Amino acid sequence: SEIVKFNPVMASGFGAYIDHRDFLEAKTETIKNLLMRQGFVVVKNLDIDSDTFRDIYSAYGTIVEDTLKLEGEKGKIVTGRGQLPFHADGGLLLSQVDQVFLYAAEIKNVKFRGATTVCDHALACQEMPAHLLRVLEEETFEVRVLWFKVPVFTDLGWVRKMLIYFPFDEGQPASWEPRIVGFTDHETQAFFQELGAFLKQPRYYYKHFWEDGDLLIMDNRRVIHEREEFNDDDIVRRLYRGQTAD
Amino acid sequence: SEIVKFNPVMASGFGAYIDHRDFLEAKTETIKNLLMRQGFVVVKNLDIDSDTFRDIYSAYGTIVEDTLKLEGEKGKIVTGRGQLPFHADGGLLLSQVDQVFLYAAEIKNVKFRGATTVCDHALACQEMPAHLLRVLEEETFEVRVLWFKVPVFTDLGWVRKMLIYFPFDEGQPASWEPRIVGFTDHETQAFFQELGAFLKQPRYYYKHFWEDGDLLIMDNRRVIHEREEFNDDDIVRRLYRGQTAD
Amino acid sequence: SEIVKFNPVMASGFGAYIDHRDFLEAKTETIKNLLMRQGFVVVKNLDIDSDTFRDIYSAYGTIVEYRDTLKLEGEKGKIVTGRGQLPFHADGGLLLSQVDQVFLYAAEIKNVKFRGATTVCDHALACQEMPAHLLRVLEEETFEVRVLWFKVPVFTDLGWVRKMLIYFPFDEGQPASWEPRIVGFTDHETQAFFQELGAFLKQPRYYYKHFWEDGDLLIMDNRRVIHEREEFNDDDIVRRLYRGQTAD
Amino acid sequence: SEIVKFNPVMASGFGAYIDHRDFLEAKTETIKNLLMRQGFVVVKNLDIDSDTFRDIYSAYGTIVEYAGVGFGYRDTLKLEGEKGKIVTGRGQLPFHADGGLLLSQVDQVFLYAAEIKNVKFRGATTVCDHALACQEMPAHLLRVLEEETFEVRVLGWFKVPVFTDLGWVRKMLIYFPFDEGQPASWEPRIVGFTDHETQAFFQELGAFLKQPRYYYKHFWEDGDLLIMDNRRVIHEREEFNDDDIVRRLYRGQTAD
Amino acid sequence: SEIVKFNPVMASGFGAYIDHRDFLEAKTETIKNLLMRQGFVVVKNLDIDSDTFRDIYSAYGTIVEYAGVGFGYRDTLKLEGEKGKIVTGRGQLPFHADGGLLLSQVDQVFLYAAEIKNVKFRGATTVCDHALACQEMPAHLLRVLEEETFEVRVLGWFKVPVFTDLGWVRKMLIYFPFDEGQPASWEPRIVGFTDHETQAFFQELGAFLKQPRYYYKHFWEDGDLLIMDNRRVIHEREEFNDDDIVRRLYRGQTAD
Amino acid sequence: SEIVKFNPVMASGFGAYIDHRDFLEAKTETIKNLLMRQGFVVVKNLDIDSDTFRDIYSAYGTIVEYRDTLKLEGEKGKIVTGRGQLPFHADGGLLLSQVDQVFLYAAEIKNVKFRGATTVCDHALACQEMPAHLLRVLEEETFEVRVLWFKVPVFTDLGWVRKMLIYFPFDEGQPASWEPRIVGFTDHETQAFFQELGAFLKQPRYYYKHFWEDGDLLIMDNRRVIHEREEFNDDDIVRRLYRGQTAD
Ligand SMILES: CC(=O)N1CCC[C@H]1C(=O)O
Ligand SMILES: CC(=O)N1CCC[C@H]1C(=O)O
Ligand SMILES: CC(=O)N1CCC[C@H]1C(=O)O
Ligand SMILES: CC(=O)N1CCC[C@H]1C(=O)O
Ligand SMILES: O=C(O)CCC(=O)C(=O)O
Ligand SMILES: O=C(O)CCC(=O)C(=O)O
Ligand SMILES: O=C(O)CCC(=O)C(=O)O
Ligand SMILES: O=C(O)CCC(=O)C(=O)O
Ligand SMILES: O=C(O)CCC(=O)C(=O)O
Ligand SMILES: O=C(O)CCC(=O)C(=O)O
Ligand SMILES: [Fe+3]
Ligand SMILES: [Fe+3]
Ligand SMILES: [Fe+3]
Ligand SMILES: [Fe+3]
Ligand SMILES: [Fe+3]
Ligand SMILES: [Fe+3]
Repeated sequence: SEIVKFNPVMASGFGAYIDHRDFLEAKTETIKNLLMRQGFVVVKNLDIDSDTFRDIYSAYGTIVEDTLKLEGEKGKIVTGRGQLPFHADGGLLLSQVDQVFLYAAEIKNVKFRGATTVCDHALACQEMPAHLLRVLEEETFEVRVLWFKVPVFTDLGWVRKMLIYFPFDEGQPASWEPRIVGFTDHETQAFFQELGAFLKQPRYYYKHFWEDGDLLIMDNRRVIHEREEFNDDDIVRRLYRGQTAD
Repeated sequence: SEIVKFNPVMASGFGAYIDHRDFLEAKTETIKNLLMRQGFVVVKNLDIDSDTFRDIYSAYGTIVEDTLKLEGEKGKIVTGRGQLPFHADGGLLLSQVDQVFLYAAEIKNVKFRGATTVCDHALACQEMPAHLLRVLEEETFEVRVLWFKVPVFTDLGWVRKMLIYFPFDEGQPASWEPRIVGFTDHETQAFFQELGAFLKQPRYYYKHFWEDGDLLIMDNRRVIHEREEFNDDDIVRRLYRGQTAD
Repeated sequence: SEIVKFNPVMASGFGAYIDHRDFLEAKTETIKNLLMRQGFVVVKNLDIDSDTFRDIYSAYGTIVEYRDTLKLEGEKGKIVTGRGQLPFHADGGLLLSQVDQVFLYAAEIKNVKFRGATTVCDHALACQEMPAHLLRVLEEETFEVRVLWFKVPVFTDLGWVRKMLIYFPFDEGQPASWEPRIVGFTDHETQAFFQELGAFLKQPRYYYKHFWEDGDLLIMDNRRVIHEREEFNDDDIVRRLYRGQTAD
Repeated sequence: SEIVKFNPVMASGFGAYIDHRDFLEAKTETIKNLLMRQGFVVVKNLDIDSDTFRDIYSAYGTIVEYAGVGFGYRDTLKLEGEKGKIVTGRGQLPFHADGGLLLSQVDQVFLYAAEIKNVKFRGATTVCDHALACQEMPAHLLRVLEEETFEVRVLGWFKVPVFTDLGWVRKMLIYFPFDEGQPASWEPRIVGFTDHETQAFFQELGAFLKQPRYYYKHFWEDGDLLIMDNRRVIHEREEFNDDDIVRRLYRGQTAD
Repeated sequence: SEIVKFNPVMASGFGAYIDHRDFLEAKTETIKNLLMRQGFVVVKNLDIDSDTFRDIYSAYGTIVEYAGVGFGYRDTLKLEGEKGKIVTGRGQLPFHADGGLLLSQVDQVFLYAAEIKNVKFRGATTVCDHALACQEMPAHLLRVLEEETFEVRVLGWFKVPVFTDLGWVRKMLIYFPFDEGQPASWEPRIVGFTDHETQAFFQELGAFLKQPRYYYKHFWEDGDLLIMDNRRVIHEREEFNDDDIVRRLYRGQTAD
Repeated sequence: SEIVKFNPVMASGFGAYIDHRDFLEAKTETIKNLLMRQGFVVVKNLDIDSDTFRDIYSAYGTIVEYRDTLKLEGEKGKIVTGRGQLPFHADGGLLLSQVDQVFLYAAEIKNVKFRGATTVCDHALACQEMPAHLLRVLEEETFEVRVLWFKVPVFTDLGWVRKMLIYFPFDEGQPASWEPRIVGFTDHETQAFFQELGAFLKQPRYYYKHFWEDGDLLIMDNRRVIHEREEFNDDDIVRRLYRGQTAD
């Protein structure tokens, strides 16, 4: 049972900053293990190509289809230039995703836009006002792709894996749209605005501003994530994405 | 994915008090799941016999040998009347134990002795002074039965499962004896006294005083536990113990 | 002196969730005592009519009238009994009537899941922790109210608590039953004070939102907390509450 | 409602240090009210005599006489460290609240320092925030306090109700065992607990109650006034068994 | 070493409220020392004139003159809400620290209230505990402050070093953008950041810095004295654009 | 003005773990600055001799002498250079010598894993949070020391910190190099004050224990922290430290 050296990202002890030499010396299982309790791994100054990226992520499990190039294409949604709001990977196409990997191939002209952000949902659900948690636990959430049930919590024991799909902000091209059964439009919009503000408080929320060579690894059962908008044509933001499951 | 109603035991949110009707209505997997994150389940006023006890615990996995009667026998250690200090189940006989169940068959003349106590090791290891954690992570711990290595941490991802065997207090009949390699007798005694006091602080530590019909369930990977002495001949303290693993 | 079993509502330990059987088996004095230090009591799954509701509340003291039980049913073209917001207040400072305990029971709730909340604020904890420039206004300045001008004292030292009597301004678009002013403050200043104080008191440490379901009973100790009703201006909503008020 | 200026004594916001001039200008009702939520009031540099002390304390309610009936004469108890005594003696008075129930209840306790010499780290009067302590204690300690019968005898056994629910607080009455070597006027027991259990309970509870979050130690100086709301706190006197110590306090008690 | 009595302003223990008599009896060095760790000193009910104000502040170091050189005459700046001006005007002064570097550095800033009328909730001078805020902020905000080049122009671009490490504190110099509608004497930019990014950064940082844990608002009354250790805090003036408001402060600056 | 990368040692954010390469690449002024607000710096995995150690420390100011580098090697029948406890203190108040920075380097450590620690106390945080009856003695009472009687002031207001000079009593059985007393206090009272204050300062919030390994460098800002050496009275122990002291 090996140990990797790390520093916490959040003040709560969640998250893991890992030095690139330490990351590469470490076995796949050590990082895979650490991700379950830390939710996310941040590695800076890693110099790899797309093939080496594939070799790193494919050791963590079976690949969920292989590498998605998120390069900010004008006219697209997921591989486009706008917001991708709070979600977990996999549950809209109904494939299990355990680990999500994001590598920065090229970042130019962007310093305070285009963040990938990460939320500690288990701590947030534990600390949130009773009225927010009640809706999440007892109500039926449905999603349509731009109507089917997406279960909010799936009890894996060690965590209640969260699957949720937030509404896109006004003015951002929407890839999905949520609804809550028995809730009106006014109510669902209010709920998400309020839950969203709770989840974005700095105790649970990490914003990653990308740089060349960054690697962001997320345990898809332990956190939910978001992309912030980067709708300025001068921005080059090319990320590579890999996805594994067991 | 079902939900059981519960209240936290500790101020930190750890532990689960579950009402006996709620416990019995709940599926085995719901309780098994909750134990992974809550460490322990406390149920009061349950009226079962030893056969029903067996039927409840055996649904959680394969039985580790079947039911041990801990009835306070004068002349014995584990089934005796004195202290059993901080330990996890299974690692001295080298059998995997995932869940430990304790049911109070009969408690008479005891109100502030004979506690089974439970420690939140993952929170404690996270918050403990660096000098205590360093010994636990880097040094070799050995145990002899009254010399072999017992690994302190076994990384399961969701938790670092702890296996440790504290020294018995002076005057208590010892079933095991620990040692730390490269540490003298003075050092090892000092280490355990200091770590023991850290672990027994109320943020991480729950003491259960037994009553007829209590059921204590422990996830053996998430917590370590102890029995406090009950060396008064007037005390009747009969517990039934079951152990499961997957 | 007996004990009811309860769970706290707030992370601070304020509030009391009480099981319906535990509530009904408890003596009146036991709940009435609990309310002084816990502020509010939430009971779910009760199935009582208006007479039984009256029997429960009237045992806590002398009935304060408006005419005992007020039916808040969301009647259109009305205020208190209307469909809009009732901003932060304590009961009984507009009429000169002492109100110690306020009782709210849900007789019928339909088509509403995230609107029409009755909310509750732990004002003693909030006043103890608020920035000094907000507290200073509350403690030393004169607050007046017009019923839609008279002095309403913010604090009344009862010892165990400084009872709060305050009447917040209604949001724009919500029909006002009252209107506050602070003497020596301009209209800009009063609006800014209340907006900032409102946001402070709405922080989750001090603030509980109760979304109503059939059979819920909310009891508030009126000296210990202040409260608010959020708007429910959708015509599909049925929200019928029974209201009782007591004092000694 | 009138307001007095004060600073909190505890980090939790409990307690009230009040400047002497602010205390003297204050109405009796202002301090009496504050005491309910702050538990205790500490005033330094008050130069009063026993008559003036009496006029200050007697305004707060009916005088509870110290203890074939009473006529209002036994008002001010002089705790002057008299050898051969307990309450007015020189040893420890462990955790308790004053008075009893019904007519012998005490709401406010007043302690003024007439003369203190040769003592800098013994003889403290200490004060415990019991309501916050009971809210935060491990449940195994709280359960004993809430569900068991505590009995006391004078140095035959009588029940002392731990909690009396006044609503605003659960008024506490408890009598901790005197430490070994200290002369005892009382002895506690818990029904159904053995001597070992009771000794262990009180030791652990004591340690919990003495944590700085809930506990204030008052080291006496001439002119100090310590007022306690007896329903809100419990208190203790630490030992002063050194013959060179002069420690004379005046004690006053009131109730409504 | 001499000690002054004070109460903390913030819940974190930062800030110092000092009674006027205690301040007046205090040696200059006692307050100057306290200011380094408490950031700011608040004194109420001081009835002094501008000459006496000058004698108080000039004892703390060398007078920094307000701003073809200086001869010690431009000492006390009268901020009297003069229309058509910015610093001595009636609008917002957003987050900044006084002075600059080297010879134009300021260690202590003094603000005394000569006359305040018709204002109860506008025109505050506000104060931010930047060292605690920088220690607790999300790392994405701290990284910008630590690694990017901040430039400012007067209303051509010049670099303002965010942190100057004095050891005991990282002395902060920053100039936040004036809010829309408020007359600006300065404009910031961040090198390599766009206008959108810079606007978004300052908005988020501003909100973080204005949280009550780090932020104190001072609403002025006649006789108030606000002293700031300029290396330890940053400050702001909120707008007072109402013609009925009289708000006249005297400003003094010193350095070692 | 440059930046060294560091991690805090304490949960409060006090202390600085600095990687050996980062330490050696940093300017002296950068570490010296960091020490004022962080109290202490811990560097592991250095491999330097005594001359290099001297070069590193002497750049921080004027060398304070005892004779520059003190070899603390555990010589028997000695005190400071001995094998026993050195209780809580700051350097340089027994001789009248200003000491700003103290440097400790591990040249050789054998057979010791849980003894002989150099411990460090965050006294400014501790004094800000201590019970008022402990602080009162420290602030208003006269403390005297006998070197094995003269006044040593507890606090010296430097502005940024109140520098602490205090000399705790040695535990029974440990050879005393000094002896404290408080004027106006009896022997019972002084012993009780220190035992209770010692336990307060040893709480994990304020207290770090450094167990020594070959190549460790511990630097302390002597105005900002106080320190202690715990006993190492086992004859099998090799514990050889180099010690440097600077001031301005
Ligand atoms: C890969 C993945 O699972 N994605 C892409 C973004 C949203 C989410 C989805 O299911 O659409
Ligand atoms: C069942 C079990 O695993 N036990 C019994 C007590 C100690 C531990 C052991 O391995 O000895
Ligand atoms: C005044 C009072 O009630 N006293 C005196 C000391 C303890 C307590 C008692 O013995 O009852
Ligand atoms: C005194 C001082 O340095 N001032 C005046 C206002 C802002 C700042 C400046 O403009 O530099
Ligand atoms: O581009 C990003 O920052 C994240 C995209 C993402 O979340 C996804 O592809 O699932
Ligand atoms: O008897 C008890 O309280 C616990 C015994 C125990 O821990 C065991 O048998 O493993
Ligand atoms: O929520 C409600 O409708 C009750 C609000 C209220 O305060 C009242 O009617 O006086
Ligand atoms: O002497 C004291 O310190 C207080 C004595 C006391 O508590 C009492 O008489 O009840
Ligand atoms: O007028 C104020 O409130 C302070 C003005 C100020 O900060 C300045 O002149 O630097
Ligand atoms: O830990 C050590 O040996 C150094 C202790 C010390 O303070 C000294 O030698 O002055
Ligand atoms: Fe995604
Ligand atoms: Fe066991
Ligand atoms: Fe109301
Ligand atoms: Fe007493
Ligand atoms: Fe300024
Ligand atoms: Fe030393």
